Amino acid sequence: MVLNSNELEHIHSTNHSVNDISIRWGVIGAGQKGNKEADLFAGYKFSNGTTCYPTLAVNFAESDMMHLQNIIKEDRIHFDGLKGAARTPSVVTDLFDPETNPNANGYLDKLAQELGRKFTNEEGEVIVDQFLICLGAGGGVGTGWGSLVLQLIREQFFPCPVSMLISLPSGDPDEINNALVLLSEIDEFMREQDRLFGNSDIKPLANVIVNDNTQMQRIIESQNRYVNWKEVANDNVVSTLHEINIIPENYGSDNVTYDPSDLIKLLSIPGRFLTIGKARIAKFDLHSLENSIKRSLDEGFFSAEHQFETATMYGGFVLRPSNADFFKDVNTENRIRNTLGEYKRLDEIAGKFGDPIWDNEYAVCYTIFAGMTMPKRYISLAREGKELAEKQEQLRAEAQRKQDEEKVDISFAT
Amino acid sequence: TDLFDPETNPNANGYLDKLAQELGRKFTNEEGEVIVDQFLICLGAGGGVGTGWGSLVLQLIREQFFPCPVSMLISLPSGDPDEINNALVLLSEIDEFMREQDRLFGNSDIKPLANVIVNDNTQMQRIIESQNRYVNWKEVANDNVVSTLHEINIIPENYGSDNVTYDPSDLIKLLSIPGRFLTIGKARIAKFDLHSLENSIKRSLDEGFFSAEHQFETATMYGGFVLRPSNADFFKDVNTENRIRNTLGEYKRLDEIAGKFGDPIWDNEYAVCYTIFAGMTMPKRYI
Repeated sequence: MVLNSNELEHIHSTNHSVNDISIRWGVIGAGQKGNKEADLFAGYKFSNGTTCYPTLAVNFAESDMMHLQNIIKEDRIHFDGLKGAARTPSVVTDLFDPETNPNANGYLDKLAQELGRKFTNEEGEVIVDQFLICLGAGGGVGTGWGSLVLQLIREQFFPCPVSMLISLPSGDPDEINNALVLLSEIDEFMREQDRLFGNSDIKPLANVIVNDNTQMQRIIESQNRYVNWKEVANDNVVSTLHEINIIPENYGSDNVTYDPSDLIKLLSIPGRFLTIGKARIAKFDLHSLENSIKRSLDEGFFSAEHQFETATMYGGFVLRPSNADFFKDVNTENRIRNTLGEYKRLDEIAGKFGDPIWDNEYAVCYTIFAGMTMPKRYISLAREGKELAEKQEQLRAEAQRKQDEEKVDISFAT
Repeated sequence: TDLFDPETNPNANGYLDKLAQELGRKFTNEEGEVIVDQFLICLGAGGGVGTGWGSLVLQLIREQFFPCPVSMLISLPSGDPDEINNALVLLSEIDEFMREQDRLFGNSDIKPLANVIVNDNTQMQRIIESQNRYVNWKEVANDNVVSTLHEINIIPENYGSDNVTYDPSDLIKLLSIPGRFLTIGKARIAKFDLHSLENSIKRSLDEGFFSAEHQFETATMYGGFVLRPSNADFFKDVNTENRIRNTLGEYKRLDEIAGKFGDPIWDNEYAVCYTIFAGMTMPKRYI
C-alpha cells in the first residue's frame, strides 16, 4: 500500500472502491534504478488489498536487490556467477547471444520461464495488457537490458506490447555514450516500426517515456530534513503513471468522460516518444491555470525538450471538484485548448480531453502527448558529453607530455 | 635482481624453478585453478631484499610469469640517503612500466600490473604520534594499512544498501583496470553534521595513512562507500549526499571519471567513509 503523492492519499481516503485500473501493466525493472521504480509499482494495492501490478526485478548485481521492500525474493531475478557488468552494457547483450555466449539460449529459458510464472494464468492468459520496463540509461545492467529488450521484441519474445520507462543520465561521459547508443537504437527501431505497421495497428513497442535526471534534480531543489533526490524523483514519475492509470477507470464526468479505452489507444497506437505534464491547480483563475499547464509540460518531471510539433496523438484530463463552477465555465475550456494548442494545435492530431469529477478541493491537470519524435535532450546530451570527453583528451595529454618532458636525475643511484 | 639473472648468475634459472614451484603449491588447485584473482606483493622500499624483489616482480610480469594481475603495496622510506636512492630507482622503474602498459593495453583491458598502492613512512609516523604504554609505530602503521585493505575487501561482499549498492564487481573493476597509482582514505564519522563529515573525508585523503601528495587531478576512476547505521536519518538526507559529491569533487570532479559511491547499511553506531581514487600518475612525494 504505497501512497507516494498526496493525490494518491486523497483518492484512497475518499474512494474505497478503487478496484480496477485502465491498463494492466506488467512491470519489469532492470538495473538498480529500474529495480527501485519497480519496487514502488509492486507496492500499490487496490482498495480490497490485492496487488495492482505483477512485478519482477532483474539485475546482475545480486546486491542491488537486497534492500527491495515490496518485491518478494522469489521475484528478484538474477544471473549466476555474474557479480555485475561494470558500467558496460555490451556485457548484457553478450550473455544472451549464441554467437558470443554458448549457454546464451539457456539463460533465455530462465527468462522465458520467470516471465511464464509472473505474467501467466493457470491457462496461459497473459494476465497483462502491456509490459512496463523500467531502466536507468547509463549503467551497464540497465542500458544493456534496454538493448536486449529491443532485440527480444523482434523475435516476438513477449506476448504483448512493451512500454519502456527510461531515465537519462546526469553527467558522466561513459554513462552519456551508453545512454546515447540506446536512445539511438530506439530511434532506429521506431523508424523500422513506422514502415512495418499501419497508423491504426497495435505496435509491439507501445511507447517510450523519458525522464531527464538533470531536469529532475533542478526541480527537486526548488521544491524532518533529508531528501534523497532519486527517491523523490521516483515517487513523482511512478505516482504520476499510477494516477493516470487509476483515474479513467474510477472517476467520471457529466461533460466529457475520459474512459480507459481512450488511454489504451494513447499508450498503444502511436508507438514513439511519449510525455506527461501533471499540473496542480490551486488558484482558480486563467492566468495561473495556464502558467501551471505550461510549467508541467516544459519544466516538469517528464520534460526533456520534447518535439511537440511531431506529436500524433493527445490525451488528458482535469480532475476537478464537484462544485467549482470555474471549470464548467467555457472561457476556461478555451484556455486549455489554446494553451495546449501552442505545443500542438489539438485539432491537427487525434485525441480527447476530459474533466472528471472528484471529491477534493483542488484541480489536478494531466496532459499527455504521444507519438513524438526523438527529444532534443538527445542533442544537448550529445553536446554535453563532447565538452567533457574532448576536455579530457586534453587533460590526459596535458599531463602525459608532462611525463615525457621531465625525467628526474637519479644517475646518482644506479 | 642478480641472483635471478642468467647473465650474472648461472643457477639463476634454478632459483626461478623454486619460485615457480612454491607459487604452484600455494596459489594452485588440485587442477591448476589458480585459487586467486590477483597477487598482492608487500614491500618496504629502501632495503635490499624488498626493493630488489620489487624490481624482480616488474621483470617477471613481463615474462608473463604470473597467472593473473599483480597489485603492489609499497612503503616509502623515512630518511636515509641510501634507502632514498633505492626507493627512487624502484618508483622510477614503476613509472616507466606503467607508461609502457598504457601504450600496450586499452582503457578497458585488464592490466598485468593492476595497481600500486603507496604509503609514506614520514606521513605515517606524523599521524601515529598525534593519536599499557608502548607503541611500535611500525606495528601500528601496519595494522592501519592492512586492516583498511581487508575492510574494503570484506564490505562489498557482505553489506548492502536500499539506495546504492557498491558490490564486489565495482571494486574489482577499480583495482583491475586503471593500472596505475591508487590511494585510499578511511574516515571515521562520529559527529553527524556536514562541517565535520567534510573535514574528516578531507583529512583521510590529505593527512591519512595512504597520503603521499597524490595527483588526484590525474585519477581515471573512483570508488567508495559510507558504511552507516540502519537508522541514522542523517545519511538519507540529500544535503548530505551533495556534500560528499562536491567534497570529493575538489580532488577530481566525480562526473569526469568513471566510478560509483555506495552507502551500505551496518549494525553499528557510527559511519565509516572509505574513499578510493585509482589510475593516478606518480605521487609528488617522489619529487
